[PDB]
Amino acid sequence: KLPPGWEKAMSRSSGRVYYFNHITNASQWERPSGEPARVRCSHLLVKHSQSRRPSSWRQEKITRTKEEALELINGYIQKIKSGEEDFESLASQFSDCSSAKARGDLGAFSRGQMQKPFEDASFALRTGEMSGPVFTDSGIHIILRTE
Ligand SMILES: Nc1cccc2ncccc12
Ligand SMILES: Nc1cccc2ncccc12
Repeated sequence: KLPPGWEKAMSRSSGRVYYFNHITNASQWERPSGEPARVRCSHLLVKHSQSRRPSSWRQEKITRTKEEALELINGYIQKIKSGEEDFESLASQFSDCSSAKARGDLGAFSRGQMQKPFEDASFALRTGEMSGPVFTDSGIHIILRTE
């Protein structure tokens, strides 16, 4: 019935059904539509004080809490979904990964190369789809599958 990792849920505020993916943390109103050797993704990383390396090109010492980083991620997702901002623009300005300089593009990769929650979300995304918040040892990611 539902593509890999999708479940039905019910909105607390409106009562209408929606769909949630427990691998990508994506959520949407419409019923989801429905593996390759390699996928290509971009990402926006927000680091926090418990990141493996709590430092980035934006900040020599990253001090924000994980909960604060999640709030920032959620705000970026809202602006991307409304069209107020583009993913690529937010990645270049605010991603704590050096890949910010390439609008978040990481290039193409296979299974076994990236951290596992990132890998699993990337491969479960369909081409053009965006994840919700994905947690790794690096921080919290928004992932966009481009190929
Ligand atoms: N909602 C949350 C997000 C991220 C970290 C947290 N830590 C403690 C309690 C709640 C949290
Ligand atoms: N750290 C990085 C990882 C993957 C791709 C990148 N592209 C440009 C700059 C930094 C990158």
